[PDB]
Amino acid sequence: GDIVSEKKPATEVDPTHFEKRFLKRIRDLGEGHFGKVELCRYDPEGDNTGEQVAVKSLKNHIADLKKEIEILRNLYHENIVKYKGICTENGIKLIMEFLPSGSLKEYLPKNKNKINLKQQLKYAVQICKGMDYLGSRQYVHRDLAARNVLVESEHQVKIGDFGLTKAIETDKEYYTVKDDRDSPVFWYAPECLMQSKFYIASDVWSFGVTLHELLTYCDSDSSPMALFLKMIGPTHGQMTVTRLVNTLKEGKRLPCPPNCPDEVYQLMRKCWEFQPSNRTSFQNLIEGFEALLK
Amino acid sequence: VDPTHFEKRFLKRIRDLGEGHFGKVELCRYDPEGDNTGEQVAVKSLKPNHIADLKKEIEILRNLYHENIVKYKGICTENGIKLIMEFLPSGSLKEYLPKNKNKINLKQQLKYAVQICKGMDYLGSRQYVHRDLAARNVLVESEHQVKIGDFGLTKAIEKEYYTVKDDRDSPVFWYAPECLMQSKFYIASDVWSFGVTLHELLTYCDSDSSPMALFLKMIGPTHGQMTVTRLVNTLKEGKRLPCPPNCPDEVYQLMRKCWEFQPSNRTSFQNLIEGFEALL
Ligand SMILES: CC(C)N1CCC[C@H]1C(=O)N1CCC(n2cnc3cnc4[nH]ccc4c32)CC1
Ligand SMILES: CC(C)N1CCC[C@H]1C(=O)N1CCC(n2cnc3cnc4[nH]ccc4c32)CC1
Repeated sequence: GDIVSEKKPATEVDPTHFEKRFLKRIRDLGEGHFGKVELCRYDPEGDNTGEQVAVKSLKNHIADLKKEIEILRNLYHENIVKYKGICTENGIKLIMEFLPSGSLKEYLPKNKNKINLKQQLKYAVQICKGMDYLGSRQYVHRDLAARNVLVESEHQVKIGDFGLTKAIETDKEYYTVKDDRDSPVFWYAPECLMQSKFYIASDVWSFGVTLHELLTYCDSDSSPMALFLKMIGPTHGQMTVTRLVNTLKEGKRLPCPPNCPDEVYQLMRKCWEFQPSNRTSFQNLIEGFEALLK
Repeated sequence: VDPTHFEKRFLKRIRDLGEGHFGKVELCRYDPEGDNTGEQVAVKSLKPNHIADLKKEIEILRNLYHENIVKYKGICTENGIKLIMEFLPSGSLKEYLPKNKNKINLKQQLKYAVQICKGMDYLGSRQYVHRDLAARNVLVESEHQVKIGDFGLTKAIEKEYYTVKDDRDSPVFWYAPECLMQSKFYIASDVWSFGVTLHELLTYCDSDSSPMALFLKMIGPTHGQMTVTRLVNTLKEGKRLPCPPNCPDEVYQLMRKCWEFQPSNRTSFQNLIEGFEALL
């Protein structure tokens, strides 16, 4: 008889599946731990009219990127960056919505005239809401910093990278850190630096530092790293972290940002109690800021 | 004629003997007759700022007189200065022990331990903290005699301790918890470093059993900037270097007395001398 062929079934289109051949690289948006994010135009018509997207690719760690994809795919919150889809090659890429204003680290220095204290406190509430949503799903972020917070508009921010995000086991209080060589130490709580234990309260400490960055408009000369290095000394090399732990044990903290009212600084100080159990919660911070806003 | 004054024009560089913190030591022949018959000497000069530190080390060594402390011979003045010491051809215990295992038994290792303790006790009695006691800094005078051979980090105690400022190149795996956590160096901190030096001696300075290799296996070797806090956490938990192979429990128990978490609970050098002498 004639040569046989397979009956072709109805070919359905998945809007979350992005073809590699149409993902056209524009520029880098940031280097993460296992991956890197690039601005791409997904252009299936090949005429430079396609939608712009943020694409996360591996820089070995495919299992970690797959885990980050599955976390983000299932988060639905207005202050959390939107998952758009994937690009499958065993390799995989994470496709997200692109926010042209970029991160608060890039946005704030260029927009000081436009952003007053009231707008800074609204961003602080939005970061707390996104973080509380994450905590309620039993996740620890581990990388909350202004460079990871994106600007949706002048009125809206979104948490924008989940490269270090880990699930806390049910009925347990923290995640035990193994990979720590590239830890953002100047945003880390003492229990993270001393025992490699990450709690939801550890994310609250990182929020306090993120709030300090927002209030200083992310100026590089007032950055948490620049300020802590001036306090402890910048020539300690491998001894930097123990000197940082010793300074924190002594009760020393980042100073009140210029023009920051004491009532805002007092909420910031509640994020920095030495013991995780004595720290404020994200829900208590939302109430505190809302009271200062109205 | 000053016999402690060495003319630069007569010092012939031969080879390097070791790199320190602010300086480096070189083997030289001091040859004023220009016929290669001159005496061989160890010369410490600054690494090409820190002249004040080298001058301080020279003045410390010049005034130490002990059979288990390397002999000061003199200086070479240019502001510049070089430290002249006697040369020990057998070099350090780090170089000597791996090549002489057959010749050095437990009894000889315990005699070296007594000698290191005596030299260290002499230093402590002059109110100095060494801060760099390790097998690589102990020289072999002969099969029967060792001498502490570098004083690059040696500081006078005013008070019970010296507060450390320059610490980026700290030999962390030889350091007591108070040094790692608070940058405070006591005489008891030198006792902790001696315990680690004793472990090196007992393992014949083999690189695969070195205090760094053993601690890195315990804590993990991929922690980068987090290594020291992971080391502090392991020490806080009560974890210590294991008993060297073939080391009797009675020797290991003396070693463990150097490693009490609190400096005040640690053995003294005088108590270690008595302990080893009893075993000998
Ligand atoms: C994770 C940390 C270690 N790195 C340090 C440099 C910025 C940060 C990063 O890699 N990102 C990913 C890209 C982000 N980004 C910047 N502009 C963006 C615009 N749109 C975006 N959509 C998803 C991410 C994203 C954007 C900033 C945070
Ligand atoms: C101080 C530490 C950080 N360094 C790491 C390498 C060895 C050590 C050193 O610089 N020295 C100085 C030279 C010493 N040395 C080696 N053979 C020697 C032979 N004779 C010597 N007389 C005085 C020192 C000396 C000798 C060993 C320790």
